[PDB]
Amino acid sequence: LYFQSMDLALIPDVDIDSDGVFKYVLIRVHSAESKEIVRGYKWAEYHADIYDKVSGDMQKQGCDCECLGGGRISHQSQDKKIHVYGYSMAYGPAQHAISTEKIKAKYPDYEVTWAN
Repeated sequence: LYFQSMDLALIPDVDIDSDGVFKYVLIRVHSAESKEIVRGYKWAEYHADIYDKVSGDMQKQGCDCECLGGGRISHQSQDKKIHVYGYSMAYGPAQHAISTEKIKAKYPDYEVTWAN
């Protein structure tokens, strides 16, 4: 038979928390046909905690993941500013320019900035 792969269109490009500073990762999801997604959550003690949660979820849907890097996101809803910066020891620094491309697409009325 043939196996129907997850439509990546239905995987949110961005899922981040609000009003505060938190770890994030940039993940490549394979159908597996691939795209980069931003995931960042206040509950995560480590970047690896985010990647483990996300890649587990993806694996449930038959997708495979690669972590491309991480850092931090500062989300200020009051000021409609999102800043993406920093690094991950486990995964290296993400190319925050990619992350911000995603973020800006979802929060187009925000000032979306990066460093590096």
